[PDB]
Amino acid sequence: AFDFKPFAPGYAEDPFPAIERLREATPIFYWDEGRSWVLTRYHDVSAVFRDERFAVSREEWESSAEYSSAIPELSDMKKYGLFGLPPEDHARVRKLVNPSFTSRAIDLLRAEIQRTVDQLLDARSGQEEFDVVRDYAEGIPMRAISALLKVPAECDEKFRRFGSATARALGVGLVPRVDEETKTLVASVTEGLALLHGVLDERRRNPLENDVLTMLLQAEADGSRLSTKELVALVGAIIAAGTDTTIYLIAFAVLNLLRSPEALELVKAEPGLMRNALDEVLRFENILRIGTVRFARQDLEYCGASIKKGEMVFLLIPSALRDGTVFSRPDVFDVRRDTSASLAYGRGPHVCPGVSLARLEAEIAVGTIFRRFPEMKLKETPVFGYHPAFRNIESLNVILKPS
Ligand code: HEM
Ligand SMILES: C/C1=C/C[C@@H](/C(C)=C/c2csc(C)n2)OC(=O)C[C@H](O)C(C)(C)C(=O)[C@H](C)[C@@H](O)[C@@H](C)CCC1
Repeated sequence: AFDFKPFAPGYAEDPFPAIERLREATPIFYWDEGRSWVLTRYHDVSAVFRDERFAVSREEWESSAEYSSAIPELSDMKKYGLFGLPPEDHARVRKLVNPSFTSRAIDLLRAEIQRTVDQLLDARSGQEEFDVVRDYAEGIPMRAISALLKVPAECDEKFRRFGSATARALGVGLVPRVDEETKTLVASVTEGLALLHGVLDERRRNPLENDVLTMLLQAEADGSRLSTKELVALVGAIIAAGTDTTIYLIAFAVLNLLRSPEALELVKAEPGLMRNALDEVLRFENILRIGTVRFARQDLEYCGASIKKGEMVFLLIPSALRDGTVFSRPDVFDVRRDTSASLAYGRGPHVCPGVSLARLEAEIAVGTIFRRFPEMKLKETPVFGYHPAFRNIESLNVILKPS
């Protein structure tokens, strides 16, 4: 049950020695600063995802009151968003939007994503320094979500800001060390919600064929299928959930291929392996700092612990995914392995709706960059930060065509 310090300097860069220590010594421990139990092993993590004794709604938490008062601008999003809705409401909302996120539906986005990837590399690949985060990955995910929502590129920076702020603001009162000023967070959240109201009112005015937002609006207008608050919360969550995560995937992919020349040469030789490799990036080195949370609906015993009702539980994803009893050679980056058991996109009713979008964006972004600059080399050690949810890479400086 030893030493868990996920905000220590060095942890985001390389958390694996620390959490192997934890995982090898115990399946469960109490994280005093996080005020919650932490589960360290694959099977325990996997099960809790599907186990209905554990809720997602933060309203089940013993500290619900404190959490709901924090960032009142986000109260609606917390009550009516995908995490807060009761299971039958959650199923309903998911049944509605899931069709818009399949591989086939998101395939339409392919040309716009490639165009964005093309102009980012055109506009900045000429200087000495190329920052894979600042100059590349950062400009991609919002373009994608905005194409899916049919929002003009001029609004991209406002929504990205909103997405990233919202993801952090939702941590305030929930997770220990949100690394930003409230007033700044709150302003980006406010402005973003305003922008969103305008996007939605325009779409109701000018509804479109084969369009996610119009479909959601048309469901809201007809007999009870989606409330206005559910709808707004849903679009807001999609923007916030899909912004930073994908930035980190793309960056961690490039990093991990630069670090493993063998893996890269394999993906060069069989471009069809790119999809598996991107899944193995998340498996071998998951972008999450700690993981995700659940809340005990009732007192119960679990892996030798007496968990009380309302107590929070963290699933230590990056640990579970190095669990040697499920993955062979868990500590090797192997782009040929079977990655089916990866929990990186969740399991159960709350399984990530954006998985096909994240994979498409990253295949295009990571594929393109290595095809057009095959001899790319890391110019320096990646700089990591203190995002409360993510092992966030702030910069990843490389040399595209090295002398
Ligand atoms: C590689 C990037 C991504 C990762 C690793 C990821 C991971 C996850 C995970 C693990 C969950 C479940 C969390 C839990 O059960 O507590 C989830 C839920 C979610 N993800 Fe993703 N996601 C990613 C990208 C995206 C994108 C691009 C979108 C765009 C819409 C998205 C939208 C969502 C939403 C809305 C939920 C809530 C689902 C629900 O509660 O029903 N994600 N994601
Ligand atoms: C990868 C990941 C992204 C989901 C995204 C988010 C805010 C989703 C969502 C749906 S409805 C709603 C209000 N939000 O959530 C995030 O990007 C970060 C979370 O907002 C905060 C609350 C900061 C966290 O640390 C949590 C515990 C985070 O690590 C878990 C939830 C991450 C796995 C899911």
